[PDB]
Amino acid sequence: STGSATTTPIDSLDDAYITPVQIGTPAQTLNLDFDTGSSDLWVFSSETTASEVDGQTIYTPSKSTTAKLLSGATWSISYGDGSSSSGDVYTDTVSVGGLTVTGQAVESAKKVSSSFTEDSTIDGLLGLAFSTLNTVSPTQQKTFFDNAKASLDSPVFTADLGYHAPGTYNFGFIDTTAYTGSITYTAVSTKQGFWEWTSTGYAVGSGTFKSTSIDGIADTGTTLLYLPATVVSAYWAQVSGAKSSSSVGGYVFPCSATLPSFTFGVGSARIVIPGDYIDFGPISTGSSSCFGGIQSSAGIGINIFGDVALKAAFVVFNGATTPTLGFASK
Repeated sequence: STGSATTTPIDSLDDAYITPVQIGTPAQTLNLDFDTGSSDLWVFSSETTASEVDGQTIYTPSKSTTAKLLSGATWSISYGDGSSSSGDVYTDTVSVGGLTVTGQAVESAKKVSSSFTEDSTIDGLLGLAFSTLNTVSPTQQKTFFDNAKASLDSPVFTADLGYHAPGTYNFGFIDTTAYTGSITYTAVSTKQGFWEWTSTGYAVGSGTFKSTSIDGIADTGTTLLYLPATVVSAYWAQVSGAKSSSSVGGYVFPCSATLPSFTFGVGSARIVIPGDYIDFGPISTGSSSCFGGIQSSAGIGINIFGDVALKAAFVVFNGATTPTLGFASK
C-alpha cells in the first residue's frame, strides 16, 4: 500500500504545515501537524476543556462507530518550545492520503496549552519520530508510520515541504519526479528516539564550505533551523545590522536586508537554503526589525534541522530495520 497527502503552510511565513487526516467512521477530517520530532498522534476533541478550544475542528469519538476507549490509558506531552497537552486515548481507524491504519491510538486532548488554543489552524499533531518516545501510559503506543510500515510497498515516508506553497507527504514510495539529481543517504541514530543524523558542514552564501560534524535531528514539527552558536554567528555576521536580541529571543535583522543563502552538507552532497527561506518577517506588526530563520541551539541541548532546512530538500525517512535519512535537492 501507499498514501500521498498534500501539506499546506498555516500562514504566510510557513510557521507550520497542516495535512488532512481522516479519523473514525464515518470519517472526521482534522488538519494535523505532522511532526518527525515527536511520537504522539493527539487531537482536539469533544473532551477538550471548552475554554481551550478556539476555532479548531474537534474529534468526537462518540460519533465514530469504530472508536474504542483504550481503558486506563492516559498521555501527557511537553514540547521543547514549552507547549503541552494531555488527555485520554481511543483506538480508531486513521487514514492519510488513502493509506489506512486500523486500531491506531488517537490521543484525545482534555487539556492543551495556550499556544495550541491560539492556533486555530492546527487540530492536533501526528508524530513520526520513533515509537519509543510515545507518551501513552501504562502501555506505550505505536506511531501511524510504525503501524502502517509492514503494509507499505517500501518502509519509508517522504517529506517535501514547500516554501510559501503546498507540498507533499508520501508513505510507502519514493516519487522520483519530486527531486533533482540523486538522493544522498546518511546514517541515523535512534538512541534518543529522533531521526538524528550528522551533517558534514556548512557554507554561508557564496563562501567556502566548512567541513565540520553537526549532529542534529530532522524535525518537520519545528519551524526554524537551530544550529551551534559558532555557525549561527558566522551566518548573521554576513548581514549588515543583524544582531542577537535577548528581548526578542534570538537573531533579528533589518527588514531591508537581502539575506545570503545557507548550505548544509549531507555526506558529500550539499543542500542550499535560499536566503528568502530565512526571513520570518517583522518581529511585531509594522516593525522594521525582522526575525531570523537560523537561530542558536545553545540551551536546547540538540541541533534541529527544522522546516527552514527541510523545505529546501526532498527528504526520505527510511524506516528499514536500520533506519537512514535521504536528502535530495529539488
